[PDB]
Amino acid sequence: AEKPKLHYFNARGRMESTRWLLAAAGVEFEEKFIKSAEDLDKLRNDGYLMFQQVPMVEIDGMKLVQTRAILNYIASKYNLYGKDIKERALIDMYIEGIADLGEMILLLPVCPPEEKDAKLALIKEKIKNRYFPAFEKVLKSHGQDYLVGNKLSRADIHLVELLYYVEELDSSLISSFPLLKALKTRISNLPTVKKFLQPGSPRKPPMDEKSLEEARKIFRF
Repeated sequence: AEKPKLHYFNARGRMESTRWLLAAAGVEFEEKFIKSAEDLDKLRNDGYLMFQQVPMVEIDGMKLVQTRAILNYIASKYNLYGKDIKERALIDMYIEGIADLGEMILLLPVCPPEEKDAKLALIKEKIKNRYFPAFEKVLKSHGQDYLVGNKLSRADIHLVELLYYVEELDSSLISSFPLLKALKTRISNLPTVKKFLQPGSPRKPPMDEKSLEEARKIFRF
């Protein structure tokens, strides 16, 4: 069948959570990297970006845009979205909290230099007092290896991905959350995830200053 094709910059950005989910699901995919404003213009002018933005993923005959639409489809297609409407409600609640926190961290590099320190301190405060306690509480409530249904779901993948980003920010933030640490280890040892974390996979590195200032001028943000 058609192999999914991921259109995005050669960077983490708003495509990385899709790379994680597909890799975790054991699904082969291809990437088509946007290297210039001309590359992006061609996708727009040819009509393949509904809202003139990437990410865009070609899958099952669709040219899907909007990260949440892409992830929702992939999760359902590969049975990572729970078994019933109520499990999806828990999954959605969990992963939307993850996306809120992930959004903050995703946009810190583009923070005005004078608002940087305050923004970072707020992110760390919410991690220690709001989000990490919330997910530790879920894991402690049922004591099982997975967030929902005693079965791997997108929620485990999205959360562990975020845990790696929180580690990059500050290794100490997770220190008082032993169940989150255990989740990170177990999920990282799943064969598909273990391979994705090893070198040479589609997993992308953190944005460096040299690469940011480059695409910053090339793509007008």
